[PDB]
Amino acid sequence: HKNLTTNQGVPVGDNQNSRTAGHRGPSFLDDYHLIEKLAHFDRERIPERVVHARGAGAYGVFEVENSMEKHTRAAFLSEEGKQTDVFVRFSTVIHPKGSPETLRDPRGFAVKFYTEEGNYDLVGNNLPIFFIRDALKFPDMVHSLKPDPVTNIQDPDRYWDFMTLTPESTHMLTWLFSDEGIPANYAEMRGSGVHTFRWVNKYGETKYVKYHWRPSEGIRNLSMEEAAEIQANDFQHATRDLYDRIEKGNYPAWDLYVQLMPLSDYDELDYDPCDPTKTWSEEDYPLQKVGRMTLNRNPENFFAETEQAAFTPSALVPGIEASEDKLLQGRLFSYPDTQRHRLGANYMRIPVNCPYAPVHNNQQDGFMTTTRPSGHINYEPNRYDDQPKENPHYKESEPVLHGDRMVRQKIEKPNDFKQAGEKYRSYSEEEKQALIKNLTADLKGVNEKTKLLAICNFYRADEDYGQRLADSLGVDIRSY
Amino acid sequence: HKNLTTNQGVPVGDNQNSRTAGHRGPSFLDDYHLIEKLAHFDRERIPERVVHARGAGAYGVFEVENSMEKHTRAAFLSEEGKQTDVFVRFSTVIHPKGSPETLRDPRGFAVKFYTEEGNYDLVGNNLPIFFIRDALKFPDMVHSLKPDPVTNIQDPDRYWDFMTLTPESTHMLTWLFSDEGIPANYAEMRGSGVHTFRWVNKYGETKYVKYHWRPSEGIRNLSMEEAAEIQANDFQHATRDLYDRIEKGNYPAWDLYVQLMPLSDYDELDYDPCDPTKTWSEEDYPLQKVGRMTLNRNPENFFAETEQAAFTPSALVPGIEASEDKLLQGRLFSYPDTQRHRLGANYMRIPVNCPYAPVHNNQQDGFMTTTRPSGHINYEPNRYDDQPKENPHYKESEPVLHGDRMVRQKIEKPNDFKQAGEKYRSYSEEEKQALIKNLTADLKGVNEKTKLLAICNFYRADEDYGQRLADSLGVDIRSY
Amino acid sequence: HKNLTTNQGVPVGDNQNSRTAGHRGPSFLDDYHLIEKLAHFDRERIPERVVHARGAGAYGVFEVENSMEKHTRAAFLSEEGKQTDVFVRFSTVIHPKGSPETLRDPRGFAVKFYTEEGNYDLVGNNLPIFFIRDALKFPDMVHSLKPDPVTNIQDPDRYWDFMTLTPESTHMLTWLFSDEGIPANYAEMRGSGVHTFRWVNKYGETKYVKYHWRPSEGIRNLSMEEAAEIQANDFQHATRDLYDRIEKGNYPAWDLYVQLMPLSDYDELDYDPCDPTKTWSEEDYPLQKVGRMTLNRNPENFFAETEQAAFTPSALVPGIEASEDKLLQGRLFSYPDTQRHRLGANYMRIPVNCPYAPVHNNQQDGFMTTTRPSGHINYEPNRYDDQPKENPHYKESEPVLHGDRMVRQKIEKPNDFKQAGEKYRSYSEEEKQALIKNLTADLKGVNEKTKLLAICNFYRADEDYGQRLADSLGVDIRSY
Amino acid sequence: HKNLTTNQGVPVGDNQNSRTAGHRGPSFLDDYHLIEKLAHFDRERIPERVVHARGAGAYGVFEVENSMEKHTRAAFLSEEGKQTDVFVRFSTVIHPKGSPETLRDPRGFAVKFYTEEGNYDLVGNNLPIFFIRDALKFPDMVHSLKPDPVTNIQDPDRYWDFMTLTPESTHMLTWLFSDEGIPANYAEMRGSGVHTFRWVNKYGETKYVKYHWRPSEGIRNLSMEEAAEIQANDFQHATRDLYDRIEKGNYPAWDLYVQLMPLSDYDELDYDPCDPTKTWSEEDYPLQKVGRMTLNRNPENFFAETEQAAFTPSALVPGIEASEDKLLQGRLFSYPDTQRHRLGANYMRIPVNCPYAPVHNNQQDGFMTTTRPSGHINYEPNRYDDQPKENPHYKESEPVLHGDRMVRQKIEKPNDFKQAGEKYRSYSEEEKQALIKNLTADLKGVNEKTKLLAICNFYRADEDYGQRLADSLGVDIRSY
Ligand code: HEM
Ligand code: HEM
Ligand SMILES: Oc1ccccc1Cl
Ligand SMILES: Oc1ccccc1Cl
Ligand SMILES: Oc1ccccc1Cl
Ligand SMILES: Oc1ccccc1Cl
Ligand SMILES: [Cl-]
Ligand SMILES: [Cl-]
Ligand SMILES: [Cl-]
Ligand SMILES: [Cl-]
Ligand SMILES: [Cl-]
Ligand SMILES: [Cl-]
Ligand code: NA
Ligand code: NA
Repeated sequence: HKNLTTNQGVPVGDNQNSRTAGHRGPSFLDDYHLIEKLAHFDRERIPERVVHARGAGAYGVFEVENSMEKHTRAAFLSEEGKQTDVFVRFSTVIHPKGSPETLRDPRGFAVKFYTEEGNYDLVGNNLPIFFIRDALKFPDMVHSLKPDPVTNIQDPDRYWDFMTLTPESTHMLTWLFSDEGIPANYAEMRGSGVHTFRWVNKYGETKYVKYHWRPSEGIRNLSMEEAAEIQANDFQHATRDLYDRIEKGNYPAWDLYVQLMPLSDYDELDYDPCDPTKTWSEEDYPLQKVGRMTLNRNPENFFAETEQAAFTPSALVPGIEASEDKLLQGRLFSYPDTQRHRLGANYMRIPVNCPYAPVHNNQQDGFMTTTRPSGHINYEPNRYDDQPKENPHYKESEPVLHGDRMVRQKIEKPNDFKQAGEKYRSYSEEEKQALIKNLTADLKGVNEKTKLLAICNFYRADEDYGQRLADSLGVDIRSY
Repeated sequence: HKNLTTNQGVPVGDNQNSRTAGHRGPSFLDDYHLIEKLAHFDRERIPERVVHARGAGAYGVFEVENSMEKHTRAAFLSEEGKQTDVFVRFSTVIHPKGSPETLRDPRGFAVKFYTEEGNYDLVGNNLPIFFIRDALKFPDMVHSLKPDPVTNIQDPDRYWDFMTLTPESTHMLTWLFSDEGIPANYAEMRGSGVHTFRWVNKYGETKYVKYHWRPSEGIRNLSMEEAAEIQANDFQHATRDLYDRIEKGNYPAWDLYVQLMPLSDYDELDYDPCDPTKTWSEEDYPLQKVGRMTLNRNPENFFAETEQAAFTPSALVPGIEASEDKLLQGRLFSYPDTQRHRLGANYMRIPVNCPYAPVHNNQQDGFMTTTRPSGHINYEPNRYDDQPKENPHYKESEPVLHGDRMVRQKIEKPNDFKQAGEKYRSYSEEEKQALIKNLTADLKGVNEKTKLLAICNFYRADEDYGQRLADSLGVDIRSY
Repeated sequence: HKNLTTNQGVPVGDNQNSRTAGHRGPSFLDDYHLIEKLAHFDRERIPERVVHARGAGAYGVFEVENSMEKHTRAAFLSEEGKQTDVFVRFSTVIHPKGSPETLRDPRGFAVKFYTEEGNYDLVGNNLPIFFIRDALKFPDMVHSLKPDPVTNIQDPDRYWDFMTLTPESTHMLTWLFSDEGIPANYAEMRGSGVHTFRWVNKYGETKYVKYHWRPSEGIRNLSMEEAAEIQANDFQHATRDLYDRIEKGNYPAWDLYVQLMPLSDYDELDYDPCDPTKTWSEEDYPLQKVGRMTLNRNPENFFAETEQAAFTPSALVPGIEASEDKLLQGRLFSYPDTQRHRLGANYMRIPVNCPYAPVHNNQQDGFMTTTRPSGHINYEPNRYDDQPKENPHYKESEPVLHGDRMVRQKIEKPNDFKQAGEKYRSYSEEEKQALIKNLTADLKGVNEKTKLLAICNFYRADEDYGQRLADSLGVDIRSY
Repeated sequence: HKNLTTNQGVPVGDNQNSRTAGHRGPSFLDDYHLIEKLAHFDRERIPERVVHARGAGAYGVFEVENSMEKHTRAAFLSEEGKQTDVFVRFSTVIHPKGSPETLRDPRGFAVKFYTEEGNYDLVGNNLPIFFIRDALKFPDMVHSLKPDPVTNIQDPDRYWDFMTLTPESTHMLTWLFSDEGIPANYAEMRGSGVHTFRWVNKYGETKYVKYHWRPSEGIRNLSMEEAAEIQANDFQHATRDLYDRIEKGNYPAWDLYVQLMPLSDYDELDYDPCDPTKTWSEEDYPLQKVGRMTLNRNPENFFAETEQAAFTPSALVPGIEASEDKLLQGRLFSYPDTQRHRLGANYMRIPVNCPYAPVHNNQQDGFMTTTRPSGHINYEPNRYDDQPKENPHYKESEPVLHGDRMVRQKIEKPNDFKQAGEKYRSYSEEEKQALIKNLTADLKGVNEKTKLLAICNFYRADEDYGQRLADSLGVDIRSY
C-alpha cells in the first residue's frame, strides 16, 4: 500500500475534488496538486520522429557464430559465442504516430548493440537499397511522399513527380511495389544495412561490407487486398504482433549475414559499390554468416524506451567505419541533430540510449542535467594524469581520397536502370503481376506527363517491364 | 521564375549534390546549404496535442439571425445580420495524429470567433455531456483511455476500470456507445458547448446558457461494421470529406441554438445545472435560434494554420463568462498552459491565433519574438496618457459565492444515473439494440468484477438497460 | 587513468585534431567526436531566472530547538533536536547572471527543507516586506526596475514612475534605501518569510505565522561608497565569501524565529495582517525561537545544483499553508510555471529538487524521462489495492471565506504610509542621513513631477522624512 | 489613447487587482488576465549566448570607396559609392549577460551586411589572431576560461593550465595581456576578421584575404587600474557609451581595409597563412582601403534585435568563401547549430536576421511558423517551371585539395613562438611594461609548474620577454 503524492513527495489528501468556494463554487488558484497534475499532463508529449514516427521496440541478444576478426577488429564480433545485448526498433516511414501499419512503405530495422567498446547502431530498413544517393535530396523526397501540406493527405501525383524526375529511384521502386512493400508484420521481414560500410581489421586493412538480416520466421508480405482487410480490423497489427510473440515466449530471430568486397573492385564494376541505389551480386559476393539476433524482452514503458530511443548511423565502433556513400554521409549528421531537438541536448543520458561502456568526457550542462556531475576539470589538455585522456589505440582509419577538388558533382557510373531490370527479371511471373498491379493502382490517377515518364523509366530498366505497365495503364507507347 | 535560396537569401547553385572530395568522396563540413536544409528538416515537428491530436480545420462566417442583447452584451451577437469570421477545428480524441477517423470517440468541435472585442473560443464536442465533472480527474480518465503505456494499444479493461469506478460517467457512455460514437464524418455531426456558461447583459443581469450546433447536413453515424468498411480503405476519410466539400463549393453549415436558464432555477432541479454530466430539458428550456455558421474556405497550410491553432474555453469576451462548472474551471487553465509548451510562449502571435481586435499590453520578449516591439514603457501604472490603460467599462461580473469555506468536496445532487436512464428510454428499439451490441463488444473481454460493476451502473440507470446488457454478456445477475 | 570517450562510450583517439583532407585541408562531415562535442557545447545554456538570476547556493542542516507541535503539525518541527537537511540559494534580484553583487536590491533567501512529509520551500528575501500586495502588478514592477528595454540600462526614472504611482511601495522603499539595500555579503544578512502564512495544528486550529532568520554573523551593510570600492575589484564578492566561509569550516548560521497571531486579531488592527507591505509589531507579537540552520557544504556542481535549483512558495507541507495574501497567491502559480519553462516539465527529477520522501503518482512522460518507469496502471481510481491511493489524513484545512462575491478590489485598510513613518522614526540619525543620501542620489535625475510625487509619499509617511528629502533634492514644497 | 488588452484582444477592466473571494480572500483560478500575464512574464527569458553573452548592438551603413570586383564578385563591393545596411553587435566573451564591460577579454565585432545577394556575416573580434587553430579545442579553451564549474568564479590556474599546454596560444596572449585586453569602449577599438578567407572573382580566380577595421575614433585601451576605477561606478560603460554616442549624433565609424595574398605564397612563408594564430606582414601584404562603415541608429528593442541577433561565419555570399582554416571550419557549423537551440528552428525569420534579398525554398514548419506559408509544392525536382530552381550561376569555387587521405593531424609549420616574439619587440617600452605587469598579476597565484611552463613559452617567443616575466614573478630560471 502506497500514498499517492505530489512531485514534492507530499501525500495527496484528495485526488478527486478540486479546491473550490464551497461544494459547488469556482476553483481556487491555491490547489497545488491540481495545477501540478494538469501542468504535467499538459507537457507529456514530445515531437514525433520526422520520419519513421510509427514504430515498436524490443530488447534481445546478438550471438556471434563466426568471428569476423579477419575482416574487422570490432569487439562485439571478435569471438565465437560472444553475446551482446541489443535494443531494436521497427517502424514504418512516412505517416505520423498513430498511423496504420498496413500501408506501403519501407520498414525501419534499427539495431542498437551495447558493446564493450561503445554503442553501435546499425540503422537499417527491410529493403536493401534506397530511392536517392545523396542526402541533399532527402527533405525533397520526404516532402513529396508526406501528406500534401495543404490537404494532409498523401498524394501519388506529388511523390511520382519527384520520383520520375529522380530516375535513380527506379531500382527502389521496383522492390517497393512488389508485395514486399507491405510486410505482414515486423517479424516476418527482411533487414538490410543498405549502405556499404568499411570494415577495418587489426592490420588496418579495409574491406567494403554490406549487412543482411534473415528472419527465422521467413519473409511474408501482404497483397493490397490483404492489407486492406487487416486495416479494417487493426491499425496497429505489427506493433501488437511483435509484443505478443515476445509475451508468449515465441521470440523472433534473424541471422546476420555480410557480403565483403575489396576496395580495389571499384574500378572494374559498372556501378559505384557505394551507390546505395545498388545491391552487390550474391553470386559474386556471397553471403557469409555472422551470427543470430533473438528478441526476447518487451520494454517496461513504451514512451521512456521506444519513443525516446535514439539511433544514429554515426554511432560507429572501432573496426566499423562509414563509407563515402553520400547518402550515408548526410545521415551521420542528421540523426543526432534531430535527436538533440526531439529529445534534448542530453538525450544520450536517457537509459535506453546509454552505453554499457564507460562514458568520461569534458562536456557539461544542458537542459535536464540529472547525472550528479562533480569536479573542477572540464577541459583538456590539463595537468592531471587521472583525468580522461585521448587513447591513440582507438584511432580510425585514414581512407584514401581519389578527388582533387571540393566538388558538387554526381558520382560516375550512376547506371540508373540496369539493376532495376535485373530485379524485374528475377521476379516470378506471379511477382511480376503483383508488381505491375501495384504500380498501376498507384499511377493510374497521376498527371499524364509524369505517368509517361514513369513508364519510360521502367521501360529503360526492362522493355517487358515498361510495356506491361503501359498496357495495364492503357498508355500506347508505340510512337516512342 | 524564381531562385531557390538559402534562408540567408543566397541563391543555391546546386540543390542536387552535396559538397564532396571529388565526385565520389566523403562529404565536407563546409556545405552550408546541406546543413541548413537538413537542420531545418530535422526540426519540422512540434509536439502533437495531448488529446484531440487528429483533426482538420476550415475557415468560415457566422451570421446572426436573432440578436441576443437582451441576454448578453457580447458584441458579435448584438445585431441581426452581423457577420463574424471563424476558424474551426474538428477532431477525434484519444489516438495520435495519424490515427484513423473511423474509431469510436467524441469528436471535437472547436470554434474561434474573431470578434471586434477579442477572440472568443467555443471549445465544444459533438456530444453534449462529459464523462467526469471535475478537472482533477482528467489526466486519469485520459490515461485510462489512451494506449496502454507498456503495449501502445488501447485496452477496454483499463478504461472500463476507470469508468466503472467513476459512475458519473454513466450518462456519457450511454451516448458514446450509441452509433453516434462514430460520426460518419465531421459535417454530418452535432455540436455542443457541453458546459453551462454565464451570459451577462448590459444591465449586469446573468443567465445560465447552453450552446448547440445543428448540422444543415443532418446527423449521420456509422455502425461498427460500416466504420470497419471505411477503415479498410481510408484512415483519414473525415479530413478528406471536409476538405472536398469545401473545395467543390458544398459548404457545410450549422445553426446555433441556445437554452437559457435563470440562476434561481438551481433549487427547482434534482441535478446541478452546472454538472457537465447533465443536459437540460428542451421542453423546459427550449432551443432558441441565434444564427448560422458556414464553413467555406480551406486553409493554405495545414501545419501553420490547423496544427498550430490554439483554442481555449478561457478565451471569453465581454458578456460571456465561465460558470462554476468544476470541469470547465480546470480547462480555463489547461489549454493556454499546454499551448505555451506545444507552440511557444508567443503562440498568440501565430497568424491563425491572432485577434482581429487590437492588442496592446506590457508583455514582452519570449522565444521567437517576431513582432518588432518598440518604446521605453513596458509597465503600468505609468505617467503617460497615451500608453495603454485599463478600461473599467470592460469589467466582468461578480458572481455570488454560496460557500463560506475553501473545500474539496463533490457537488450536492450528483444524481449519477437518472438522466442516463432517461436517455436510454428515449432511444428507439433499433438504437437500443445498437447500444447494447456496441457495449457488449467492448465489455466482453474485461475483468469480470469490472464487467459486473458496469452492468450494475447501467442497471441503476434503467433496469431493462442493465438486464439486456447482462443477458447479452451472459452475466447472471439474479442473485442481486 | 581513464579514457576520454564520446557519449556513445567509444574511446577518443584524438581530442586535438579535426578530421581533414590532408594535414591542412578543409574539414570532413564524418567527424562524430567533433560534431557531438561542439553540438553539446552549443547547447550548454538554459534560460536564467526571470528574476534573482544572480545567486549562490549551499547545503546544510536545520535543527529544532523548540518543538512547534502546539501550533503546527509540520513533521520537521515536531520535536527538539530534530534535524532536517536543507538547500539554500541566496541572490540579488534585478540584473542578469554575471551582474555585480554590490548593487542595491533585496536579497533572496530561499530555503528548501527535505522533510519526511515532502519538500518544504520557504522562499524568502532579507527584507521583511514587499513593494506591492497583489501579484497582478509583479510584471509591471519588474519591468520598471529592469534595464530599459531600449538601452539595456536600468533607469531610475522608470522605476520611480511606477513606485510613485504605487504608494503601497512606500514602506519597502524606506527599508531598501537604508544601507541594508546593499548587504555586505549573504552571510551577514537578515532573512524573512515576508508573507503571513497559516500554521495548522493536529486539532485543526489555525494561527497566522511570520518567519524571521537572524544571522549568527550579525547584520552588516555597505554604504554606497563602500559598495563602489568592492565593485571596483570583485563583481562576485558575496558568492566568493559564501563559498570560502564554508570551504574554511567557518559555517554561517541563522536562527529561525516566528511570530504567531490569532486569526481573530484581523479585525482590531489598523492594517491587514496579510498585506505583505506590513510588518507585525515585535512588542505585540514577540519573536519565538524555533531552531537553527547551519550551512556547511558547497555543491559539487554549480550548474547542476545551484543554477537548476527550483524553489516555490507553493511547496508547502502538512501543517503549513498559504495565507490569503494576494501577492503570495500569485507566487503559488508563477514559480512552478516558470520552472517548467526554465528547466523542463520534469524539473522535479533534477537531483537537487528531488524529495527525500517517496514520490508515487500517475503522472508520466515529458521531455527527458530518465526515471525508468514501469507498470500498466497510470490512472486512479483503479481496482488495484497496491497502487497509490489518496490518504485523507493529509487533507489541508478549510479556511473560512469572508467574501460573498468574486471581485477585483483592493484590500480594506491599505494604510500605505503609517508603518513607513514608524520605520523612518526608528532609524538612528546616522541611518536617517544615509537613507536621505541614498534616496537623493537615486531621485536627483528623475522627471520633476515624479520626483515631487515621491517626496509627497515620503512626506505622508513622516513630515521630517519628506522635508529632509525635499531640501536635499532642492525641491521647494511650500505651495503644498 | 489605447486600451490595455489581453493577447486575445479583450480590453482589460482592471490591471491592478487579482480576482478574489471578496476584497481580502484567496485568488480564483478563473482570472485569465492574471494567468496570461504571469505566464508570459514567466517565459520572457531565453538562453544567453554560450560565449559573448554580454554585448550591444547598432545599425548603420557600409559604403564602398574602392570597388573590389578585380578580386571578388561580391555584389556589395562591386561599385564605388555602393551602400549596404549593416547590423553590428559588439561584446565581451567569457562572463554571462550582466557581467562588467571592464574585464579583460577579446571583444566581439560582428557585422551583418544586408546585401542584394544575401546576408553576409563577418564575425570578427578586435584582436587579429586567436588562441587555438582547430575547432575541436574550442570547448576545452572556453571551459578553462569560464568560471570554475564548482565555484562560479573564473580561475587563472585553470585557463593557464590549458594555455600553457597549448603553446600555439602564445601569440594571442601576447596581445591580450597588453592593455588592448581591455578596450576603453566599443567605439575606440580595432576590428579584425581574424581568419583568412577566400575571395573569388568572376573569372574564378582566388585570393586569400584578411579584413581589418580601423576606428575613426582611434584605438584606446585601459590599464588595470583605469578599468577598476570605471568598474566601481559602471558595469555597463561600453554599452552606455555606444548608445549615447549614437543618440547624440556622434556616430562611430570604421574604415575597412583588406590584405590580399596569392594562394601560391603558401610555400614562400615560414608559417601557414591559414593558421589563425598568425598575422600577415603589412609590409609584404599592404592594407588596401575598401570603404567605411558608420553606425547611426540604435535598435528599437534590445531583446528583439540585439539579444536575438544571429551571426555566422558560414553566412557567406557569392565571391566570398571560407578558407581551409580548421578553426574557421568548425565555426561554420557551430553558430547556426547553437542558434537553432538559442532562438528556435525558425530564427532566420526573426526580423533582424532576415535578408533583404528574397528567400524561396522548400523548407517548412518548425516551432513558431509565423510566415503564412502556402502552396502544394515543397519538393524539388518538380514539374513546375515557376517553382524555385537552383541557379548554377551561383556555384561556389572548387578549392584544390593537397591531401590524399582523411587525417587527424596538425598543420605543418605551426611555428608557435616566432610571431609572438615579433609582437613583443614591436611594443614600446611602456607597452612592454604594461604587458609584463598584466601577466604577472594573472600568473602570480597559479600552480608553480604551470607558471614555469608559461615563462618558458614566452621565453621561446623572446628571451627578454621571458626573463622580464620571470624576474617580475620572482622565478629563478638560471639553470634552464
Ligand atoms: C539522407 C538520407 C536519410 C536521412 C537524411 C534520414 C533522416 C532520418 C531522420 C532525421 C530520422 C529521425 C531520427 C530520430 O528522430 O531519431 C530518421 C529515422 C529513421 N531512418 Fe532515416 N534518413 C535517411 C535515409 C534512411 C535510410 C537509407 C534508412 C535505412 C537504410 C533509414 C532508416 C531510418 C530508420 C529505421 C529510422 C527510425 C529509427 C528509429 O526507429 O528510431 N533512413 N531518418
Ligand atoms: C478537465 C477536463 C478537460 C481537460 C483538462 C482538457 C484538456 C485539454 C487539453 C490540454 C487539450 C489540448 C489543447 C492543445 O494542445 O492546444 C484539449 C483538447 C481539446 N479538448 Fe479538452 N479537456 C477537458 C475536457 C473537454 C471537454 C469537456 C471538451 C468539450 C466540451 C473538450 C474538447 C476538447 C477539444 C475539442 C480539444 C481540441 C481543440 C482543437 O481542435 O485544437 N475537452 N483538452
Ligand atoms: O516511398 C513510398 C512509400 C509508399 C508509397 C509509395 C512510395 Cl514511392
Ligand atoms: O471514451 C471512449 C472513447 C472510445 C471508446 C470508449 C470510450 Cl469510454
Ligand atoms: O450488483 C448488481 C449487478 C448488476 C445488476 C444489478 C445489481 Cl444490484
Ligand atoms: O626550459 C626553460 C624554462 C623556462 C625558461 C627558459 C627555458 Cl630554456
Ligand atoms: Cl570532451
Ligand atoms: Cl512551458
Ligand atoms: Cl500587461
Ligand atoms: Cl497523479
Ligand atoms: Cl536544437
Ligand atoms: Cl530547400
Ligand atoms: Na433584435
Ligand atoms: Na516541545
